Amino acid sequence: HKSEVAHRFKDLGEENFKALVLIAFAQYLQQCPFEDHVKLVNEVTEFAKTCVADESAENCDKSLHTLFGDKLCTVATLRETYGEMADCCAKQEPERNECFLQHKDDNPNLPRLVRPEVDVMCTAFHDNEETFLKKYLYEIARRHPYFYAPELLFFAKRYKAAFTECCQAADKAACLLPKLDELRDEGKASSAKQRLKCASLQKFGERAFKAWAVARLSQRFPKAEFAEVSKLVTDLTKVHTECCHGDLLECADDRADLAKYICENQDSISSKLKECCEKPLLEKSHCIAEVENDEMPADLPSLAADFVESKDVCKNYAEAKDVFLGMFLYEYARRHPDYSVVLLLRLAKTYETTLEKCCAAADPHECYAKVFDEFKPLVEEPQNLIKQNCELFEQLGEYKFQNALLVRYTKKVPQVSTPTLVEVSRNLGKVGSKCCKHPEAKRMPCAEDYLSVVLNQLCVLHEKTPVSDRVTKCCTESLVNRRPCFSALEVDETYVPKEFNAETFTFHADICTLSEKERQIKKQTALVELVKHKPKATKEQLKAVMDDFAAFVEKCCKADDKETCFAEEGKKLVAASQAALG
Ligand SMILES: CCCCCCCCCCCCCCCCCC(=O)O
Ligand SMILES: CCCCCCCCCCCCCCCCCC(=O)O
Repeated sequence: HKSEVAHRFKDLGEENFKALVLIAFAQYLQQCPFEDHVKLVNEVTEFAKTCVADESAENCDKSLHTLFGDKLCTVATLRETYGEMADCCAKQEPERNECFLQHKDDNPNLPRLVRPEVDVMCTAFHDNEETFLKKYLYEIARRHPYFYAPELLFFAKRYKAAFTECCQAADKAACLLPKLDELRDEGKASSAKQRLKCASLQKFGERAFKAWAVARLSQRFPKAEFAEVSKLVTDLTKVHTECCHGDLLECADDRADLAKYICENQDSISSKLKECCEKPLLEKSHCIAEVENDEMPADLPSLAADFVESKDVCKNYAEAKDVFLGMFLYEYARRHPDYSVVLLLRLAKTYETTLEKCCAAADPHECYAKVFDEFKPLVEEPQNLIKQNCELFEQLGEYKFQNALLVRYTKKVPQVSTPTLVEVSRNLGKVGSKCCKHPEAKRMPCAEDYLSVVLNQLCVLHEKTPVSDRVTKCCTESLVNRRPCFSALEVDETYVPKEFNAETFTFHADICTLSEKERQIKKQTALVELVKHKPKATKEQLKAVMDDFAAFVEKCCKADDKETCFAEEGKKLVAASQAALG
């Protein structure tokens, strides 16, 4: 270990090394050419090979941070392409690195990546598969500077493993795309999740974050002892803090250590880690973070024993509140892998509130005795919402479900952009699709995972373009009662119907050719606009109107000559509805 580069190069391998060096140099230097970055990776790769041969060879001793920042500072243009950033090069050892991290422009101003055509992609991917994948890795990398390099490399393998399995099929497009979409979705969810966690950290402090991590890791490792859990919650919190900070090398080291640790005390944490701990250094932490819940001892007492019945609760509580409450989450969480973390945190905050009222009364034990009773309501609240919503999603398909939501929310916050109201109705509908397929045991957790990112995106958007104070209240409210805040939104009885506009409800024959996913966008955009014009409409007046419009295009799409029955039968419907809705 005389050489850091040689060790990582040897641990990682030439292939993964060249890839990670690329992703790393593309996250900083996100305005440089591909050919330019490729010249670096080759320089740095030949260098690391030198150190592998002779660990005492010039510079091989230097640390990765020094070697890395040293290479950056050699970029000829740097100053004219980046300016301010080039001033970092005047600083020393630790400041220099911190300087670069500061100028790491999150969300750059690069053109959307337009997905080529299945036939061109598949041809590019054969005529030179390496520079094809590397050229795209580079593309995605520069667009997501805070995306964890190793994980960004994990997707770039499923992408490669898709072009492999599809560009050889009869119907390549039928193969490729649906996976290229599952991936796009996945990578987008992953990125949103990471940004989400780094915000909760900053916005709500580590206390809140720790409370989250406890509940989460307790469900995951129900066999582990609270002391172990605490140990992990601590390491875990220090890892996130610095990965959030953006330092890849620092963050990478911290994650490797923690994985190495967890893998060591494997039998002390959980039985479902065998597989993950067999994998290489690169995919170990990632594997573990995704691991499945272990089975709970089954020989677990009652929470009421140590937390509601027994006396000295106030005694054990006052001694170290946070640790006592942390003991409650851990106890409750590992017994309920079927609950959502926020639901668990909601029970802990409630417990915390009672304890803070009873422990100060004449007869404490008599005050908090009925506590577990106050939990019932909080538990059934998300439970009922999930049942009623999945049952409905089963009657009407996804699309007709997405429509149901559309009407519901547009009526709550009519002030919202239609295109955005549609986007959210489609995303929420997917959540019902992905999640309702699960048994009642894994539903609430699923819902939380998905709704969380959606509700956040919703909020970051609203941040930029404020629309309703009510949405702001929920968005700025506590991260634990954020969703319930949205669930409590009410029909906007103050909204003033948007004046009619023929053009808005004017349909053409093109609606006949538009893809299913386009035919829907328009039927849906019209549905929103319709609810925005007559908000007091009923689920029956709307059902009727939607029905007329249904057969409307059927007897106009299948009709000899469209552009006519579309403008003829059209006025009829607009005029007919205008009245049947008055
Ligand atoms: C245009 C600027 C962005 C602002 C967007 C605001 C959109 C508001 C729509 C409200 C949809 C939130 C539903 C979340 C699920 C609530 C759960 C439930 O109904 O039980
Ligand atoms: C008072 C204003 C009257 C306006 C009359 C316009 C009538 C057209 C409304 C558009 C509604 C779109 C229906 C979308 C439902 C799609 C149903 C389906 O395809 O199964």
